[PDB]
Amino acid sequence: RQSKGVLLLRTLAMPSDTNANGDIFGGWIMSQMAMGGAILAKEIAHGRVVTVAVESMNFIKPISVGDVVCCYGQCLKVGRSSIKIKVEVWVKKVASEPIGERYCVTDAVFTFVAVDNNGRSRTIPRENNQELEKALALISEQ
Amino acid sequence: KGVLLLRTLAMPSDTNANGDIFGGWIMSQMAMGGAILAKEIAHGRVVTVAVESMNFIKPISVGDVVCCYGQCLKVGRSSIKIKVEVWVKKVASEPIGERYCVTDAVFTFVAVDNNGRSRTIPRENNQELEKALALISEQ
Amino acid sequence: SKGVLLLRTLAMPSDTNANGDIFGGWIMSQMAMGGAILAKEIAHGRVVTVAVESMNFIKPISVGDVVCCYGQCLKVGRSSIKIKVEVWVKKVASEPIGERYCVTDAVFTFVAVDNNGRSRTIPRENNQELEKALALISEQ
Amino acid sequence: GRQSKGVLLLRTLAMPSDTNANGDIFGGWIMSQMAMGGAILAKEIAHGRVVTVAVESMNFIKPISVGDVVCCYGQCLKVGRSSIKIKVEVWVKKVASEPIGERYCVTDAVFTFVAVDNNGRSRTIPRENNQELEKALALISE
Amino acid sequence: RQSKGVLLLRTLAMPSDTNANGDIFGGWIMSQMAMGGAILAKEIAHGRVVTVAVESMNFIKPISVGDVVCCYGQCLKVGRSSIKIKVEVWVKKVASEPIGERYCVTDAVFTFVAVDNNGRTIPRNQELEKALALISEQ
Amino acid sequence: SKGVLLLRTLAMPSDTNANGDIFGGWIMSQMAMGGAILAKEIAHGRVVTVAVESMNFIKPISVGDVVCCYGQCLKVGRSSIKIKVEVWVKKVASEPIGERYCVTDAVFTFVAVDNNGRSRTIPRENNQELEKALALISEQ
Repeated sequence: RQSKGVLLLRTLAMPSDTNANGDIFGGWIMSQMAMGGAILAKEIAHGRVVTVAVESMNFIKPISVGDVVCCYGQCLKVGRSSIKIKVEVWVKKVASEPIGERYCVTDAVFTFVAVDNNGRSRTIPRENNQELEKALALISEQ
Repeated sequence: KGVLLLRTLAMPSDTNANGDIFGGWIMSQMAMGGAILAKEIAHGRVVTVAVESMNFIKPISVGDVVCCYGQCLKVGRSSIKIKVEVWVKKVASEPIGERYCVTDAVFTFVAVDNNGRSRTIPRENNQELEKALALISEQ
Repeated sequence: SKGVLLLRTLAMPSDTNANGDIFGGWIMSQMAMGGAILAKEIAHGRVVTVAVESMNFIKPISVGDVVCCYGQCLKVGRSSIKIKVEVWVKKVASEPIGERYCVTDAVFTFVAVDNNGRSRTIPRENNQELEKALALISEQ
Repeated sequence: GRQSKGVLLLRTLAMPSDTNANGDIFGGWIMSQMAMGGAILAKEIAHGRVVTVAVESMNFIKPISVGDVVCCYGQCLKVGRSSIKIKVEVWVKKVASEPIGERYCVTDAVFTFVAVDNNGRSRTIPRENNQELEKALALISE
Repeated sequence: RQSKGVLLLRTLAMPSDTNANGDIFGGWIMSQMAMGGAILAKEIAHGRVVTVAVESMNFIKPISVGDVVCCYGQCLKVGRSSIKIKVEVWVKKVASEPIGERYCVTDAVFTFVAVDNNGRTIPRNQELEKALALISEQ
Repeated sequence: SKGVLLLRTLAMPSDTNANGDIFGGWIMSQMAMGGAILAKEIAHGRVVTVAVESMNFIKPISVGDVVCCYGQCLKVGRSSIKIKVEVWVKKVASEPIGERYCVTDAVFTFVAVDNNGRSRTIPRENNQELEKALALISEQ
């Protein structure tokens, strides 16, 4: 298994973000997915967005302190104002064993809505929008 | 809306660029509160395995009181499904006393042992489970 | 667990001290935040936190404990409110399970204020929050 | 003015992340600084671990603003066999905010610590060649 | 100017990481650089590392809340235990004007040392081969 | 010798790295904050960090260490301020008790700026913080 999507975010899992068991807190993972997913939505929307839904999330494997943590995004659908993005969280072992090992720890499907200054719905610009163009192209492949 | 899981104040450190509370913080509160109820029903450790139907309805503002409420929807051998609702109360901003649901979701937890292997939720001596099943029976 | 529930959360690793227990500062912060919510409720708006008295650190909090702050109002003045805050722990995923006890307490004083930070009178009319407060006072 | 009394315990800058809804620094942050500073002097006097057991008094006098320099000063008031009572004052200095140069006391508190062993049980503060204790008692004497 | 090195880290600049000027705190920027550079160092070292030196750091342009922040790294020299990495910090504007704008905001040169889990030499390891190749190129 | 005390705090577990020591990013953060305070005092206002040279990590910091930053201004320009920052620890609750040593140092450059982030001239008039710093530089 390999990642699908573009790289949204990349970071190191730190001790401050652990839970009682010593693994990384699920809340931190959700936040990383949220932040990452939103970057890609803002890119496509050419501006501000809000998250309106997360229809699914699956916590597959735990994350450990010291793991490199990447979030990949695949835009599934673009509406007049909405953007639906699948996010996968992947880890790479760089200083724990087995080194170089990579695997998918978490997934989710987020929905964002393009908004104005007042948080109110706005139409995603369709003209001269390369970021949208790229997404629509990958969607049209299935 | 079920039982009170968590309660706290919305703080400036947890804001987003728009200046509302960051959605990541909200999801983290829902997870923590839901897990507390799951652990109560399970009579010990749980892991979070899934979320479905998370809806962000309204923004949270700095200074809002934030409560998370939980209603257990199903209990399996090891799995617990809990609807978590996030509610805000205006105590020191207008309009004073106003309360409303801002976010909801359904979390699934699995009862686990010390090795992180699933364990059976005890049917014996478990009034937490008895309460959750009676509430489910009322729906 | 005496008085009304102000706050409830889980104790986390990031809030530990060098001994591995929960840092005293975090517990003080939870108390002040919970105490202030009830003061704001009672005051029907803004307050300021002006004093603390008789804070007692009884037992340590452990990572993974459920942490609850309870509030017992002791006095309501024109603008001042004194609240006893008790911090309680519940063991839900550590032994012994279902065990609860009081780990910290303190008395906070708040003052109801207007938008320009001047003191204001806590309304006695249509104030169910105060009514419930004065019932708490009914223990000395 | 009034001038600070005691020895410098802590010095830091008040930061945006530690603000309340009014935009001032949160009271819990100030309490935390006072406890940490107080505890350092207690440990210095006690020659090792202590635990905090009481705060008999705390007064929030004035607010702290983002970008204030914040200092905690400590005065040991009393030393028992294992206990140490310490008055903490919090002072601010304006360096990049108006009016520049102004200093004043914003917060005080009186803390009680107890010297403990590795197991968290009471221990006797060593008196023989304890130069930090000697220094504290000499100040208490006058 | 275009980015040099491989992508180390990518994040969003958040309000909690602001300074008293209202820009993003230099402390946070340095922390990103250290984290990102160490990742590449550990990749080449095939394990744990410590930071021993930062010989240079230059803060070129401020970072703003809501900016996308990327750290890129280029290994300059690999020794027996030592790894030297130039880090560049770049920002991309995605929901502030000018939208689409990218530019370099910070750079630094970090030195790392390969250590075991107490307190070693680098295996000769296709990370090292990619790094040494680029070095031989420049 | 050390210079003046910029900052003093306790190393906390929230600031640890994956090795269990204090994270180097936190140390760099303390140094930048403490050095900026001195720079701000001399500059009679706001500053920004523009450069670091010769940063050396000497020993690790441990949870529960007392951490102090000390500063010595080396040079003042029209708007720039060069400050050597040393980070020291003191053991107060871990062995060996009372031990103190330098764990990090660096040379920081700050630039005096206005409210729009543009460099400004450090005033020579009525500035005794500058006078103080140039006094020590005079000594070499």
